[PDB]
Amino acid sequence: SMFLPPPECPVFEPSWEEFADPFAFIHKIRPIAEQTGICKVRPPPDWQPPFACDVDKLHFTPRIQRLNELEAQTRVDYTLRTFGEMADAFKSDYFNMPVHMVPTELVEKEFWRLVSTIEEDVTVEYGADIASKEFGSGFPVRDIKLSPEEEEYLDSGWNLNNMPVMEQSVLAHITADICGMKLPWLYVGMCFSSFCWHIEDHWSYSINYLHWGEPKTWYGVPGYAAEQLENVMKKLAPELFVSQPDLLHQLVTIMNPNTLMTHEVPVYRTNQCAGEFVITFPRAYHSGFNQGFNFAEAVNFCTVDWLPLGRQCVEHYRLLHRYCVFSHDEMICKMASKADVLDVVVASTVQKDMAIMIEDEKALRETVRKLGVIDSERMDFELLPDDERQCVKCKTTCFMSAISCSCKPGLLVCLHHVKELCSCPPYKYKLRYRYTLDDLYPMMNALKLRAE
Ligand SMILES: O=C(O)CC[C@H](O)C(=O)O
Ligand SMILES: [Cl-]
Ligand SMILES: [Mn+2]
Ligand SMILES: [Zn+2]
Ligand SMILES: [Zn+2]
Repeated sequence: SMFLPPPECPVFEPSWEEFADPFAFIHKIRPIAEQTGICKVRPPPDWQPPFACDVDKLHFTPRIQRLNELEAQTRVDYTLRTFGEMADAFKSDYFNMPVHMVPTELVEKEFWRLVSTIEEDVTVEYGADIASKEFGSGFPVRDIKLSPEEEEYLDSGWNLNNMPVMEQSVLAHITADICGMKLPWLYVGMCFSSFCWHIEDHWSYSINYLHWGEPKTWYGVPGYAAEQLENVMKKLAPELFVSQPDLLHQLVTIMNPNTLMTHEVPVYRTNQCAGEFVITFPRAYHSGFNQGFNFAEAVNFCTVDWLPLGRQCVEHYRLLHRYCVFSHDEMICKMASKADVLDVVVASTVQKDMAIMIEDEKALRETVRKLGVIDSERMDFELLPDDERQCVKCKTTCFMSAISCSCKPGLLVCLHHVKELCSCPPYKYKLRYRYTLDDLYPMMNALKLRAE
């Protein structure tokens, strides 16, 4: 009746030994956790990264949030103290109770009541920003003079600053600017502040640590059910599914998990408490809301497990005409070009993706030659700003190749949209390519040698 909580997602309590290597652990829980999309990880009892910051010197500008189910929201001044004061007073007055007296079950039930009730117009506020000098990681980082406890945690795989640039990770090697994606984000929550249903850019993993404060309630959907969810959502809120002019205009919304569950989309929940991690798996839809004043930190990452999905995702983006954050092929080639220093399991996995890339590229080039594109010239795509190498048609970031015509200087189409560049006959076109097929096979061989 009214709200029936989804079943609980998996909770893991790894031993210190399991905990020692986050990517090993994540790979271990994956068979379980990918069936639920999200999972919760409680570190060993004594893993306690020290949090320390001055609540008066940390400033941020909060996002205002209206709480209306199915209403469109776009995906992307207080001190921490003054936000906290506002946040505690709001929750306190909302329930006419002390903050720790309010049951999580009640806040949840009430959240889903208020977002579906037209007459209620509750607005809340929240902080979401990347780690910067004005607002840094809640984890220890090298710079100033650090206490021995902070140095214990400096190099932790679970220190979310390290997670991106570890070597079982794939996003580390990217030389392109993807700041929004490899740098941790800080989230300052208050009661009912929420994050709308979404999946990560390029279907990456995400990992979220709640440093302190009241819990964060999560809903997650396994990756296999992503399209199922999107279909449900498209029916109830087609506005969200219109073409978006860029990445800064992605539309997202609050939606009751019971709605999803009614439509046979599997949904799981959890209350993430302070000191606990939540991990989201590739293409796993998730949303939730904060129970009260709190402070979280999250970052995207990509394992070798993810590489084929990363390629599928970019294909999926092309079909949708969605902008890419980075070129997946450029990342693959960058890694190939560093085959000798790559981890060996990484090298082996990159090699397999590269082989598909090359075979696809071979077929695409044969096709455009048969269309009468004859002229060609090598081109260092990675030197162009992203906005100068997006396919006119499908907006994909070009790297392996593109078609240009002197008729339209600067414009490019990918080899899927040769027909979409201009009205000139194909013999006026140039195939611009990063590598000849003959360049590519030795790059792949280097990987094979490294993998042995
Ligand atoms: O905590 C928020 O406000 C959003 C969390 C984000 O979706 C994540 O992947 O950690
Ligand atoms: Cl409402
Ligand atoms: Mn997320
Ligand atoms: Zn295209
Ligand atoms: Zn032309």
